Amino acid sequence: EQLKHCNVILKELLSKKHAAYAWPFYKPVDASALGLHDYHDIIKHPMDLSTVKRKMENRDYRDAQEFAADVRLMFSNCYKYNPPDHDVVAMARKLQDVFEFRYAKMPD
Repeated sequence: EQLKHCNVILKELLSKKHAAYAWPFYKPVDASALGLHDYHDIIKHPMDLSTVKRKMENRDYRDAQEFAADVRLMFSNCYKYNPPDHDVVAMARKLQDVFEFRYAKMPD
């Protein structure tokens, strides 16, 4: 089971080592509530960790490829939105490296 393996990676992100970057990307972006019209115009497809959790819980992602694709989109959205130069962007890059390393071992 590949799904099982993916669950292990999620636990680590929420565990502690990678929690620093987990809580920031955990919450979504309520453009409607907050007020970010430009966020919906440029991005149009806001994705957050909170939403990803719901998918795994409902088994929306019956595959690893689907999960990886969702993560890549979230990382690319932040980069497009905000240029590299803040702590936020740097936080994503740090996670990207870790994901890559784990993706190598993913394949069964």
